[PDB]
Amino acid sequence: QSKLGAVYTEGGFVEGVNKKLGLLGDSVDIFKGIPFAAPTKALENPQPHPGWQGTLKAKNFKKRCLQATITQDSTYGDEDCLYLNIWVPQGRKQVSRDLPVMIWIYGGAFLMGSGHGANFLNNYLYDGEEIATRGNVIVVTFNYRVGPLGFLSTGDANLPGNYGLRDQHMAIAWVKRNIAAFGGDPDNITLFGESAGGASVSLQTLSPYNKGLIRRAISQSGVALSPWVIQKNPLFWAKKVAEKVGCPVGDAARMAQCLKVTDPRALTLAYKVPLAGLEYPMLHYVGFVPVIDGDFIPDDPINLYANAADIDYIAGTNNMDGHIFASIDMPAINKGNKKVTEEDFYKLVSEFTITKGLRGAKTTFDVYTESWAQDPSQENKKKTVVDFETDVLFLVPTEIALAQHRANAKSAKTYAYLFSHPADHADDIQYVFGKPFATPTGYRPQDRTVSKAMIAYWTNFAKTGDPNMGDSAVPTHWEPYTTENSGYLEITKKMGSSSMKRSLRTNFLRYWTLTYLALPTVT
Ligand code: NA
Ligand SMILES: [Zn+2]
Ligand SMILES: [Zn+2]
Ligand SMILES: [Zn+2]
Ligand SMILES: [Zn+2]
Ligand SMILES: [Zn+2]
Ligand SMILES: [Zn+2]
Ligand SMILES: [Zn+2]
Ligand SMILES: [Zn+2]
Ligand SMILES: [Zn+2]
Ligand SMILES: [Zn+2]
Repeated sequence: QSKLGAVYTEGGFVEGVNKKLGLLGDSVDIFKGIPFAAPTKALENPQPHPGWQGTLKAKNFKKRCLQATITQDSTYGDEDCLYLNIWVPQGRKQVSRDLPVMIWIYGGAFLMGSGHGANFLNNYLYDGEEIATRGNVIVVTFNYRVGPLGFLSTGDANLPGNYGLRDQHMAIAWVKRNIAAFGGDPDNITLFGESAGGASVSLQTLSPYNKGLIRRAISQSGVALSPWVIQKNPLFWAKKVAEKVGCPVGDAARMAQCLKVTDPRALTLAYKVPLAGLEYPMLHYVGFVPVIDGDFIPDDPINLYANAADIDYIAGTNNMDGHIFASIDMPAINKGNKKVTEEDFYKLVSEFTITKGLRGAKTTFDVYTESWAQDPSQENKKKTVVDFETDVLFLVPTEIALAQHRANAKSAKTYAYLFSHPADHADDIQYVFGKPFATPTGYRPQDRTVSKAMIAYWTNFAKTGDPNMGDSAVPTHWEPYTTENSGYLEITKKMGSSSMKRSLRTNFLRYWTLTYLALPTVT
């Protein structure tokens, strides 16, 4: 009476696990490995999964979709990978009903990842138990196709691309049809995701495929407008893979058919992204990502925001989201005894600004190095490189998306955040998922303070669209974003009234959105 038992879904009965929590009757029902789509076929759209007889034991995580290992010398996963997982919190009196539902989309540059995430201190990163039980929401995680198998495209009808985005959509659609049986409110689905998953969340809100499916969304460190999201020249990347696996490149239709019948592991390992000794910035080697296909993504994402007019929206970034990419593009910021120079930074800036030529490289270099005269230290110079990467890859796109969402809003509310701390300890996913509570030996009291606050805001927002209103108290009133106030919440280990701030790096935003765009394009 106080737990689910066998659950009736469209595909048949599903049985998970009940885990007692605390001493007084609370618990959580855990389902792992529920199929939401058929075994995949290489470079084909996802299809319904056939029903089953009897009761499916949803007891263990299922295989991720085929992807390269981090060494890039081998693969793991499987073509049969479109599975999802569900945590349902339970009180001590009766079974939960009408709960908000949060669907997580993982990141990993569209190239890697799974619904459970990295395992550390005997705990998977995306284990939904802490969010579910602390915020009284249902949490869903799931796998989607990544790499060439997720995103290879010719930019035309021969190989339209976006397979991995369709997989995400199929999991959302399944949740809408089925989650009420688990005690969820299907009218109240919130998507949330980080990095590539934040851009995915964004793209899902913009696609007409999701009309009437999504109530709210949270983009963490990535939006559809980030420069690494849309591949402008997919046929170049598809030809590269075709040459490497022995397919002819002259006819796009014959090339597409040959790629579809190539060993999926050879497609996956065809291109290795190099991380050392690179001619262009790390961005340039981001290949197998979403495309504008005229279908799932009907137009450039910037023109699609009418589709999210009634989707409440949080978007924010991490203080040093650009750090990883800065480290690759300028290794000197790692070694304490190696100098970043004006010449190194000019070069990096010029690569990012080539469509605006010499004039665009200089205006950008000059604005970012203005502070170097009075503060020429390496601490300031290296922080400038990180800020530059954070700005162009994450912060500026996120601010443009916030503005477009606010400008197209009907009933939708808009919220902005900046996360600042002190995987790296600086990353916000582990606090969103409550790892400082799930594995407390790895974390300090301040970490559990940060995590407690983020879960309160995230799950209040899921319940009501208002991060200040719900089952949890919050430390700072989070003011909805408008163009007038341009307010963002600064999330740190000590929050109070002054944590609600405004005009985040506004001179740099204005530089990129007005000054830099007002420059002539060069060829
Ligand atoms: Na757990
Ligand atoms: Zn199956
Ligand atoms: Zn696994
Ligand atoms: Zn297989
Ligand atoms: Zn009801
Ligand atoms: Zn659909
Ligand atoms: Zn490039
Ligand atoms: Zn160049
Ligand atoms: Zn992150
Ligand atoms: Zn900490
Ligand atoms: Zn207010």
